[PDB]
Amino acid sequence: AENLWVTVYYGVPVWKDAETTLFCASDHNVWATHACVPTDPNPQEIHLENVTEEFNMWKNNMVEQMHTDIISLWDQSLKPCVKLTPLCVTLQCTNVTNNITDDMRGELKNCSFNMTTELRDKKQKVYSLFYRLDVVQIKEYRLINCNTSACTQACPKVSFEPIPIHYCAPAGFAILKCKDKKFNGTGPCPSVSTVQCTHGIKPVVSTQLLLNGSLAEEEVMIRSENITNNAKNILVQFNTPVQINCTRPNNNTRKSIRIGPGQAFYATGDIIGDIRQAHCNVSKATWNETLGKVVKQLRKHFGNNTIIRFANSSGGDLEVTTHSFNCGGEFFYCNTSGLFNSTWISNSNDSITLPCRIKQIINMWQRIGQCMYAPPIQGVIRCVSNITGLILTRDGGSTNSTTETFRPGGGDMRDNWRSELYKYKVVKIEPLGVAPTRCKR
Amino acid sequence: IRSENITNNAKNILVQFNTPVQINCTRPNNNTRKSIRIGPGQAFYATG
Amino acid sequence: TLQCTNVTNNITDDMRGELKNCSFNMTTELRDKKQKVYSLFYRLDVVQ
Ligand SMILES: *[C@@H]1O[C@H](CO)[C@@H](O[C@@H]2O[C@H](CO)[C@@H](O[C@@H]3O[C@H](CO)[C@@H](O)[C@H](O[C@H]4O[C@H](CO)[C@@H](O)[C@H](O)[C@@H]4O[C@H]4O[C@H](CO)[C@@H](O)[C@H](O)[C@@H]4O)[C@@H]3O)[C@H](O)[C@H]2NC(C)=O)[C@H](O)[C@H]1NC(C)=O
Ligand SMILES: *[C@@H]1O[C@H](CO)[C@@H](O[C@@H]2O[C@H](CO)[C@@H](O)[C@H](O)[C@H]2NC(C)=O)[C@H](O)[C@H]1NC(C)=O
Ligand SMILES: *[C@@H]1O[C@H](CO)[C@@H](O[C@@H]2O[C@H](CO)[C@@H](O)[C@H](O)[C@H]2NC(C)=O)[C@H](O)[C@H]1NC(C)=O
Ligand SMILES: *[C@@H]1O[C@H](CO)[C@@H](O[C@@H]2O[C@H](CO)[C@@H](O)[C@H](O)[C@H]2NC(C)=O)[C@H](O)[C@H]1NC(C)=O
Ligand SMILES: *[C@@H]1O[C@H](CO)[C@@H](O[C@@H]2O[C@H](CO)[C@@H](O)[C@H](O)[C@H]2NC(C)=O)[C@H](O)[C@H]1NC(C)=O
Ligand SMILES: *[C@@H]1O[C@H](CO)[C@@H](O[C@@H]2O[C@H](CO)[C@@H](O)[C@H](O)[C@H]2NC(C)=O)[C@H](O)[C@H]1NC(C)=O
Ligand SMILES: *[C@@H]1O[C@H](CO)[C@@H](O[C@@H]2O[C@H](CO)[C@@H](O)[C@H](O)[C@H]2NC(C)=O)[C@H](O)[C@H]1NC(C)=O
Ligand SMILES: *[C@@H]1O[C@H](CO)[C@@H](O[C@@H]2O[C@H](CO)[C@@H](O)[C@H](O)[C@H]2NC(C)=O)[C@H](O)[C@H]1NC(C)=O
Ligand SMILES: *[C@@H]1O[C@H](CO)[C@@H](O[C@@H]2O[C@H](CO)[C@@H](O)[C@H](O)[C@H]2NC(C)=O)[C@H](O)[C@H]1NC(C)=O
Ligand SMILES: *[C@@H]1O[C@H](CO)[C@@H](O[C@@H]2O[C@H](CO)[C@@H](O)[C@H](O)[C@H]2NC(C)=O)[C@H](O)[C@H]1NC(C)=O
Ligand SMILES: *[C@@H]1O[C@H](CO)[C@@H](O)[C@H](O)[C@H]1NC(C)=O
Ligand SMILES: *[C@@H]1O[C@H](CO)[C@@H](O)[C@H](O)[C@H]1NC(C)=O
Ligand SMILES: *[C@@H]1O[C@H](CO)[C@@H](O)[C@H](O)[C@H]1NC(C)=O
Ligand SMILES: *[C@@H]1O[C@H](CO)[C@@H](O)[C@H](O)[C@H]1NC(C)=O
Ligand SMILES: *[C@@H]1O[C@H](CO)[C@@H](O)[C@H](O)[C@H]1NC(C)=O
Ligand SMILES: *[C@@H]1O[C@H](CO)[C@@H](O)[C@H](O)[C@H]1NC(C)=O
Ligand SMILES: *[C@@H]1O[C@H](CO)[C@@H](O)[C@H](O)[C@H]1NC(C)=O
Ligand SMILES: *[C@@H]1O[C@H](CO)[C@@H](O)[C@H](O)[C@H]1NC(C)=O
Ligand SMILES: *[C@@H]1O[C@H](CO)[C@@H](O)[C@H](O)[C@H]1NC(C)=O
Ligand SMILES: *[C@@H]1O[C@H](CO)[C@@H](O)[C@H](O)[C@H]1NC(C)=O
Repeated sequence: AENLWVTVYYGVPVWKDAETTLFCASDHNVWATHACVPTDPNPQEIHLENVTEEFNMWKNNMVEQMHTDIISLWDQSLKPCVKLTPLCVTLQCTNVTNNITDDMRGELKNCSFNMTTELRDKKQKVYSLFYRLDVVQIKEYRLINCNTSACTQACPKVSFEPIPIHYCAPAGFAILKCKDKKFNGTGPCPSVSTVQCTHGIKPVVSTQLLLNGSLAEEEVMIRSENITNNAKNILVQFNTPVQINCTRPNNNTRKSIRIGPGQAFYATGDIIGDIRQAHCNVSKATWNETLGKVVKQLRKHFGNNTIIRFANSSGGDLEVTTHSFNCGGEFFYCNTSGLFNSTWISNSNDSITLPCRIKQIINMWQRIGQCMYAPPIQGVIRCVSNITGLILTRDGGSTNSTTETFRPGGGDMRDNWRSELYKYKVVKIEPLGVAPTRCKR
Repeated sequence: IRSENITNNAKNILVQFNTPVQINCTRPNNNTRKSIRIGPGQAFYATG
Repeated sequence: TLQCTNVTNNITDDMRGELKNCSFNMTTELRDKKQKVYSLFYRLDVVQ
């Protein structure tokens, strides 16, 4: 005695987890914003009441899409640049000993070599100042990348500065944002909203320290796909940024050598004045209190009476064993030994100085056979950044001892994107629905 | 037997079998491949 | 330019001059260096 019939409803607010291709939006640069949709002056956020959604930062396809887009943009920006195939020549290198400190012992090589000119039948004897990490002995030396692939000198006019990027979904798709503070990136989120696209995310390439990122608005956040598994990288998000001041104080000189028709190689001529190591400075008290916050947050996961130890990176490439980043076109690799060096037991104005080594030959992503040569930057360089998080790895894990050791980690830039896209997911709207109603056609 | 125009000798005749004929093709030389670095990240594979 | 000789070691009567042992100069990873190498080419692949 029901006499119910099918009734079709179009425009129903129902969605399903889906993977699609988000497009860029933003307000010469490597991150090509000239192909991005203009961002709306007043973006609209729809706050969904009574909606609880399942989120998982460690299986988000947005991270993979961002990784692919960033790699593609990096490749695109380098295509219309000079290829330094002639640079693979025998180098007559001597030690740069004019006005050097004891920490720059043999770190710079004054290398003279023959080079091609615009005329095919003429050669020019030139010289350049290379870094010890960029050359390898065969007094005779050759560039490190010569036995793997030819390097592409980045065009100098293109800037490496991160620019915020918004990832907006196509029609029929929505971006659900988890507004729940204290959210650890996985599980039900009861405070949900719909956004045309996220906040402006800057693609900051850094290892062992998340830089110029977002800050937790409540407290330090510890996130891990499986915290009990030591193989999983722990993402730490700060609530108070730690100011870091990184400088190369050498007054570098950039000379230009015509290596062919319309092709210029930018060499380091001579350093004006004293030569001393590039470095970074981090406030000691701020770092200590941030580490205390991280320790008391980790105690929730690893017990209240455990010993929390911070030590050096285990080993590997220079990219991962050191805080690797870019500061105004020059690629720094900083020995973060004064930061993660302490033990914590449950119970003024100086700063930690991290020495840094500069590199010109760069393999940014974990790829072999695709290298980039950074042209030298004219003059001293200084840059100030916010440390907003960490990429830690837990050492050991056996139950014999009651101490937990965390070491800096990185290498894979997907984690860097994951720390910004943790509170976002993509869904596809299913407007069609069928329901029972007493109405009959 | 198939042909666009069988009477025209210029047209190729396509013959399709019903019983395949097994053919065994071999190069019995124990060739040695060596690699010569001809440039940065470029290898030429020669017969040693 | 290839300096080619006849491959005559342990060859049959049906392989008379079918393989050429050719030595030549070649580029290396370093632009200012050359390497003397050799390879076994086929008679159909080289011309005097
Ligand atoms: C985190 O964010 C902070 C703040 O945004 C970042 O710190 C800023 O970093 C930028 C870039 O390093 C820096 O801007 C530079 O300031 C210099 C001093 O004023 C300028 O000289 C420099 O301009 C040159 O470079 C630009 C490209 O980078 C060119 O567009 C410009 O024309 C200049 O280029 C000329 O001069 C150079 C040098 O002589 C020469 O080689 C060229 O051929 C050309 O002749 C930049 O504008 C900010 O000053 C920094 N701000 C602060 C507060 O520190 C920090 O880097 C971010 N962290 C990370 C990891 O990204
Ligand atoms: C690197 O080497 C070059 C050449 O070996 C040096 O250039 C010479 O500088 C002196 C001055 O001290 C001049 O008298 C010479 O004529 C220069 N030679 C050439 C070919 O330019 C250069 O000074 C060295 N730089 C460093 C930092 O050691
Ligand atoms: C640039 O090329 C010249 C010429 O090839 C080099 O000078 C030669 O050096 C070799 C030793 O390696 C000598 O046997 C030759 O007699 C030299 N010839 C001349 C004309 O000088 C020179 O050494 C090269 N420079 C660099 C930096 O590699
Ligand atoms: C480093 O962190 C400080 C503090 O979080 C940032 O200063 C804030 O900048 C925003 C601009 O978007 C302002 O709205 C806030 O009022 C500022 N707060 C304070 C306390 O100054 C600073 O911009 C950050 N710098 C970088 C490079 O990320
Ligand atoms: C990092 O800190 C060091 C000190 O630990 C700074 O070195 C001082 O720099 C000032 C320049 O303003 C000089 O006047 C002092 O003589 C230096 N002292 C020492 C002991 O080196 C360094 O300048 C700081 N660098 C940055 C980028 O902040
Ligand atoms: C972390 O600290 C340890 C020691 O405190 C460093 O080990 C040193 O490594 C250098 C280079 O291999 C050696 O010359 C020293 O003798 C080592 N010291 C000791 C006490 O063994 C380790 O290199 C540091 N980690 C990083 C990434 O720099
Ligand atoms: C990072 O810094 C630490 C601290 O200076 C380095 O460890 C030092 O290594 C030297 C070897 O040149 C030893 O003489 C010191 O005794 C070590 N000090 C300590 C406290 O262990 C470490 O080698 C640096 N990392 C790299 C890769 O050089
Ligand atoms: C093709 O046929 C010839 C003979 O018709 C084969 O030559 C024989 O190969 C076997 C190897 O199993 C030897 O034991 C004989 O001594 C060979 N006899 C002669 C006269 O050559 C040849 O192996 C066959 N090849 C293939 C690929 O089937
Ligand atoms: C092709 O020619 C090369 C060189 O002309 C031969 O290599 C030589 O082999 C002999 C052994 O019989 C060695 O003593 C020489 O030192 C080798 N020379 C070089 C430059 O490698 C090679 O054996 C020849 N191969 C054939 C099939 O004829
Ligand atoms: C590789 O190059 C060298 C040098 O160009 C060649 O040796 C020369 O051969 C010519 C004859 O063609 C002589 O006139 C020269 O005197 C030789 N010079 C030297 C330094 O040996 C050699 O023949 C080349 N090899 C091949 C296989 O072509
Ligand atoms: C250059 O200096 C380094 C370290 O001081 C030393 O190992 C090397 O032998 C020196 N090379 C010279 C003097 O050619
Ligand atoms: C290039 O040379 C370095 C040191 O000379 C070596 O470690 C590396 O394995 C070499 N790479 C290749 C592809 O030969
Ligand atoms: C923190 O992550 C764990 C991982 O399983 C999850 O069970 C828990 O619900 C998360 N925290 C909150 C407050 O949801
Ligand atoms: C986490 O990793 C441990 C091994 O270290 C494993 O026993 C456990 O089942 C994992 N947990 C999940 C939820 O996968
Ligand atoms: C670097 O050297 C140039 C040329 O002598 C000079 O004009 C400039 O002021 C110097 N800069 C610094 C920071 O010493
Ligand atoms: C970094 O530089 C700023 C000035 O730009 C200064 O106020 C701050 O104290 C410095 N911090 C450190 C740790 O050197
Ligand atoms: C690490 O801390 C210890 C104090 O236990 C100190 O002796 C050592 O010099 C520190 N090392 C660095 C690189 O700061
Ligand atoms: C086939 O070829 C013959 C010879 O050229 C010609 O006479 C005949 O018309 C052709 N048949 C057809 C269907 O075109
Ligand atoms: C070819 O030569 C290699 C090296 O001498 C040997 O290991 C292999 O067994 C040989 N193969 C044949 C089919 O003779
Ligand atoms: C190599 O052999 C072929 C055929 O046997 C012959 O025509 C040619 O003249 C020979 N070349 C030599 C011996 O240089």
